Amino acid sequence: MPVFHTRTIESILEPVAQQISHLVIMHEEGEVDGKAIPDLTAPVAAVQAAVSNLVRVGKETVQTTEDQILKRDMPPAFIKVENACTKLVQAAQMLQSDPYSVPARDYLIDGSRGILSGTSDLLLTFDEAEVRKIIRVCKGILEYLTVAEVVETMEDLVTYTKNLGPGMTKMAKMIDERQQELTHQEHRVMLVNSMNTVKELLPVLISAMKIFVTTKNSKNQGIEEALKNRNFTVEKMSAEINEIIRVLQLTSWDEDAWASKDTEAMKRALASIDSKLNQAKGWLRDPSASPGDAGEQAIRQILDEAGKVGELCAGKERREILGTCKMLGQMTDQVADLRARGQGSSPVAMQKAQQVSQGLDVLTAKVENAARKLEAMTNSKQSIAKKIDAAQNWLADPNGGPEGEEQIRGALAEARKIAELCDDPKERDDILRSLGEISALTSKLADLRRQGKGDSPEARALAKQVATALQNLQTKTNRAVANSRPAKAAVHLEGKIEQAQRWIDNPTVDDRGVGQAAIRGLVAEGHRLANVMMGPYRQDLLAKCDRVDQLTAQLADLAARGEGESPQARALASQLQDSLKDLKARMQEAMTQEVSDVFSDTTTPIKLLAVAATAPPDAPNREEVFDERAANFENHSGKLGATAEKAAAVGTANKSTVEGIQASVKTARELTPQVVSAARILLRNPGNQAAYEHFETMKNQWIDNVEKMTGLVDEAIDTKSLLDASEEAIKKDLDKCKVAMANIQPQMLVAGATSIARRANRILLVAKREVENSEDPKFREAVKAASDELSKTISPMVMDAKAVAGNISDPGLQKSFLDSGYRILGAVAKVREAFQPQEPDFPPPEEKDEEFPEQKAGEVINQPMMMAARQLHDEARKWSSKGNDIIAAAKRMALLMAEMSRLVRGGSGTKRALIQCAKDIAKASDEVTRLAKEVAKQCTDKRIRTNLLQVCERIPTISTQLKILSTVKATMLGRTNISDEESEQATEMLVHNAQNLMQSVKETVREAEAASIKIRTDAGFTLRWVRK
Repeated sequence: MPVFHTRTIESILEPVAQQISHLVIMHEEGEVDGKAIPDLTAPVAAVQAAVSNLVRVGKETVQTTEDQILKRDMPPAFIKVENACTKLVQAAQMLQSDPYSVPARDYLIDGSRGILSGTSDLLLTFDEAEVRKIIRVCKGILEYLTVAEVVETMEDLVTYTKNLGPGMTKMAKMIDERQQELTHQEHRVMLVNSMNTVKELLPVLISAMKIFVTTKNSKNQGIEEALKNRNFTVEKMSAEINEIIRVLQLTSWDEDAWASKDTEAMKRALASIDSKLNQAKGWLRDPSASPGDAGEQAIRQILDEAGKVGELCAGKERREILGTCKMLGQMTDQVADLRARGQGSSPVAMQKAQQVSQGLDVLTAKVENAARKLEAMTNSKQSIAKKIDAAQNWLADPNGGPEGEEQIRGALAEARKIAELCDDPKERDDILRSLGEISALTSKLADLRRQGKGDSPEARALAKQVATALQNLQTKTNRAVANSRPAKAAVHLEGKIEQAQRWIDNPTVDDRGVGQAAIRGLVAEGHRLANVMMGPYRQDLLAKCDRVDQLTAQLADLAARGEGESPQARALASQLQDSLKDLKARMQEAMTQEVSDVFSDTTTPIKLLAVAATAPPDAPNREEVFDERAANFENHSGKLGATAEKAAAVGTANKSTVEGIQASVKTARELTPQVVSAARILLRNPGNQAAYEHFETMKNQWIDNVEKMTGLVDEAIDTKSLLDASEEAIKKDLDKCKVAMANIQPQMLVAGATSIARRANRILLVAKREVENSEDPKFREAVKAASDELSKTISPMVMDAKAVAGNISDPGLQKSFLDSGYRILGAVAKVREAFQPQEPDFPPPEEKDEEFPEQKAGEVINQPMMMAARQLHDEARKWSSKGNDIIAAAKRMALLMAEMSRLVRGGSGTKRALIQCAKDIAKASDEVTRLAKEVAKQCTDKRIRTNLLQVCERIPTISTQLKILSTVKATMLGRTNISDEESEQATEMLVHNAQNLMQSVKETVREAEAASIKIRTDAGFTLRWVRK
């Protein structure tokens, strides 16, 4: 199993794997061809100097090292390569004498693989050492955070403050440097996102603690939220640090990446069903409730959160939960319906309203039971993790104590819960099996630790045998958990529709449920959007949703039978594959509008909350009025979060923005009650300057993260669309204004002028951002001016809106208002213009690219890979390679991969034709990266160029491993005889890299043409983007 989680490792294995690559061409050039191997005293002498110094430096390290784990793990490593090279120096002797020596041309192949694996495994050792040091400093912070609560003093807090600060500073540094070194960007993300949070939390801890050694000392009505936050703030930070430690130990694709998000998302839905249960019941507990108020929604929210969880389950529970939701909701339809006749008191109108109310209880029970089963695995997985780590050290010292051996007992016991909790007897078995060997060897080495500790590597052959076996067990278990949760659909809009399509096409072929899952996700977002709208709108959306649900149900059932190519199995495919199209569009417009309103005003509620907290100890309705505000706040923060999540969902941006948005969203959810408490602290503890410094901190902290989210959501909307929606909204606001003056209600008037001013201000924000994001003189100036005009248009309307406050019926005042009004709307068209795409200007025989070869009649294909090539090719297949090198390289490697979807599985002559397929791809890999970097440079749009470059840095890394990997397979494909964990895993990794690669290429193609419209003054020319 090769490992290349870092830059150094790839840097050292790249060349090595290269030499061997050459020792193989010959070895196969003699094994199947004609004339055998030549003389290789120099080549095989090269492999020597390489691994030589390596092994050497390892030796100086092993000796001069305090680390027990390096002491034990390192040595076996050197040993590996020594034999691997002294088996090639030998193999070459017989090859120098009797070149045709067959028994010698096998000292090579099996000696060729040794050099690789041996070097990887040695290097791997240095790293784990490197990581341990970080991890140590990490646990420190964790532990020292424990201490936090045991602080009631002041000078005591001070000691803390200066003891933590540095260690924290040291951690951040170590971590920074570390990610700088990873080759898995994803891993680099989590590390930085985690370290960020932790940083920003620190101050919060401090502040709380002081606000603590203030009230708790006083003994009044404030500590109720003091020990709260202080304790909460800590439990969060120690969670991220744990996450960091977790991510650090990684050396390949995240296994259970979604493990956290899942158990945490199942927590929001529970808390959300919990916080709306009553409210939706109170509706069915009243035949006199309006078919659309809060109550009608609460039922709907509950059912949303319900399927959210349902979706995290598998088949049975998944379909049972979703099924329930369907009828429960469809039933509410019948209910609120009959209320639409006056027979809400019909015996049925209350006998279905209870039928549903009681169903809500069954459903809540079902989801809770599911949440539990999923968190049980989560805990177990975590338990196992800590235990194997505690027994890591007990294995390092030949002088352990039954305790450490009691950590290995616990590990297997926990691994036993994961087995029970399992539902595929095959996986559970493979687990329980291992426990028997591990349990043994751990006992067989325990004895020897009293019967002559065997401090001399004689026990090592066990203490290592075990540490390794434990490692294998933690992998089996991880899959069990992984394989327990269904495959997820793409996060972003585009990715879903794509996946949706695929299945639509081949409803027969295994996507692993992904296609129908993507459809479910979309419809779910459709319902989410709709359950927020009104009249026919909410019902019209819901119509097309139910419409797609019905179509997919049908198509899936046909295909299920056998009919995977029938007439309706197309007529349906068509009615559906066109149904999403209308939906995608319907939802995007839909979300743009929602964003206009929810995000209009974001600081008001927090203001009243801020105001309230300070209010005079004698203020009337004190303690009742505030509460009315804390509510009104938490409620709004929720709606913001909800909305931004829809923008993430159905908007336009990649995992780039989506993650950042979902990021701020979670946050908001955390600091919402925090703030809402620090606001209550100061209420029952006025004056107390520690109360202002704290609550101010929190609020402003929340007020930041918001604008961070406000900005991002706006970047999910297409600027042109945003401006448009903004212009209409301003127009209709001017209408509510006219109706106010017509009915004489200065409050109705003002509220519209107010909203208008907000609206126009937002426009200025979008503009400023749009301008900073550009390097193009024309644009920045055009937009700059228009936006300058707009501002002057703002205040005059506001004061004129104020004048007509009094004389709402007085003309000359409403004229001076409406006049300044249309003056805004005027300037807004002026800024809309500056965004207008540019008006086109004024300045063959054929093109014959090669088709896609797939027809191989049940030939030895590797499905997963063939897919990737196919998908990639399909994308490039849309354009012409004519005047487009990126397209060419794409199209080429597409086919250059299908040629690999053949060699991957053993064969005849492969081993060479493979080492070539990779090299060929990697050379193409190098052309895209190079051209994409250029298009990036000619781009005046900082965002795109920043995205373009983002997909580039990945290609190189990817193609490299693709080489190193292929070089390995070639080593163990020459013997198409038996199968083992080695050949199997390496083949597995190969596909994964070939997957990431075909993806990063579609991406580079997309962003490449995206940046195509933002290039100007025509320097080095462009790529000719034209569809065929």
